[PDB]
Amino acid sequence: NMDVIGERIKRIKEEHNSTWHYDDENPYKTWAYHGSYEVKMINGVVKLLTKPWDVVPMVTQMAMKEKVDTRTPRPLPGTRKVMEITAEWLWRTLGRNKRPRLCTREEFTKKVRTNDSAKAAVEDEEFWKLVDRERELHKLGKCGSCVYNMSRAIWYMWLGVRYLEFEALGFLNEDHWFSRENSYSGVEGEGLHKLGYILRDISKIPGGAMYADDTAGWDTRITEDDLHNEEKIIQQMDPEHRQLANAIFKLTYQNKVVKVQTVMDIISRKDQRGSGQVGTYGLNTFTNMEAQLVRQMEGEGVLTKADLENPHLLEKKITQWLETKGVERLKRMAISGDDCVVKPIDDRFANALLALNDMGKVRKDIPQWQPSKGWHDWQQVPFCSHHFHELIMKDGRKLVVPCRPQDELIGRARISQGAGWSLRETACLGKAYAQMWSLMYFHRRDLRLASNAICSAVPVHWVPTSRTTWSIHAHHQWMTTEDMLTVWNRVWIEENPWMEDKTPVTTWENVPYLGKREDQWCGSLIGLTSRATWAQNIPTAIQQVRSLIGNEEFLDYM
Ligand SMILES: COc1ccc(CC(=O)O)cc1-c1cccs1
Ligand SMILES: [Zn+2]
Ligand SMILES: [Zn+2]
Repeated sequence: NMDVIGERIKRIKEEHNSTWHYDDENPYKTWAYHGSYEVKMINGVVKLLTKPWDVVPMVTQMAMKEKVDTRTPRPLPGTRKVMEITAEWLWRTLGRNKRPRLCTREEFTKKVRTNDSAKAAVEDEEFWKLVDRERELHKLGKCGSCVYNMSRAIWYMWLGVRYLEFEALGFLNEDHWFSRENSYSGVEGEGLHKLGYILRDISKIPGGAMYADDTAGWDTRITEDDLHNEEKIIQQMDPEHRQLANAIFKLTYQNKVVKVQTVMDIISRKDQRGSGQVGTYGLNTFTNMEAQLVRQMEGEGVLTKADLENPHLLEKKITQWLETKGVERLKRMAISGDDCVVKPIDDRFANALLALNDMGKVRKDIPQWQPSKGWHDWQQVPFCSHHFHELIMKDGRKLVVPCRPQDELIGRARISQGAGWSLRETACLGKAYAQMWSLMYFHRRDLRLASNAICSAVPVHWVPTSRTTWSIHAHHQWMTTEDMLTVWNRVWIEENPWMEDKTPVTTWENVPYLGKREDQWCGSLIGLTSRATWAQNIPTAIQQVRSLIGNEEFLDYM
């Protein structure tokens, strides 16, 4: 407990003797509580061009820690042994070609410069002076200011913890440890437009149905034994790397210290996965790959109830399975953090639930012991909030495209993140959404129409700025004034490894749509008269946005 978190606790209070106090009205039942202190937007351009959706309930809803405060029961001793054998094998596999290394002040600085007031911090030497100071503590096995959150220079300590963590564990991302070529199951770096193609290739593998069980609150199901297993990566590091990462793991993951927001409460605990942390996506991916391997082993009858209970379980048959089949079983999977698709060798997997529940990874909204439902059509599998469609172009070439319910797309575009922003900033975010729809959702009739209308309305030379999304699967090819059909050709033809025939597409009329039925099943208002009204009267509202923006130069895109 206190030897490891105390310095961090003693600090923040001593700073906040202004308003520091205990409370017996704190609602913390499984996190340790230490104390507290007092401390205390619609996009008009897109809205006007999406009138029929003013109505729509999901659109109205988007414009407008009960599950975190639990304990996860400790996995059985056989489970713990299997997790351990499998983690060591996975890490050795992931490191077969790459070596871990430290990341640098320069790498991190160049990252900040191309992604929120931190830029001001990374051009101050005194920021790096505090990093150096905290790093020296870390090397001694201590920690002075690395705390998690759920113009006061408070912000330097926080950004400094993130650099320190990036320095010690960023190589998992920076060097693509979970790319599909290195990890087999991973998809990091692929981007949304490739995930569908990956699922289709998984469908070609012989075996059972395709399963996509999502976990109830994955980050809260990360156990002390999972953290122990994630940490075995340090055995592959150079001694000076090993020191700093051991520091991150022991003192920032296996022992966190948090603030929640009128009062701010500061709180600690020894398991679960922290909110922000740079290592969160890679370590979730790693542990999901492990858990699904273990579930496949159970599926194949390699692991039984008695094995999970057994404190003296023999390694040899786990090792053998892993050594002779592990890589093949990884190739049946697409795993991105807590998102997984698994195509097991048969459907016994659907009822292989002993090890999955015992490791804590309890599926959401299903009784613990009901068999999983798998899909026999890869186009029905959900993954990373999407499903994916095979489309036949007029020239007979096939695209695989991402799709999700249309009101979610329109409802996100209709929201401006932040107040005070000027019409030009609001027009430019709309263009970013409009052009993202051009690149990824061009196959949705209404979104290609709305996209054209928004781009008809904002100056053709204005550059879209600020992100449409934080997803790790987004490459933001739409943040540009390059012609969108040229980007479209680059993304879907030129750089498309699943597109053999490189013949460019010269017109949007040869960019296909979903079939009409499927378009309507996935939310289209096509066929509704109010949609046909909107479509007829769209040049009017375009003109109205032009006349408020001013006498800039516009292009028509209808
Ligand atoms: C997996 O890709 C996503 C998942 C979720 C979301 C919604 C959101 O996070 O804002 C967007 C995306 C992407 C849109 C465009 C390229 S990725
Ligand atoms: Zn620290
Ligand atoms: Zn769809």
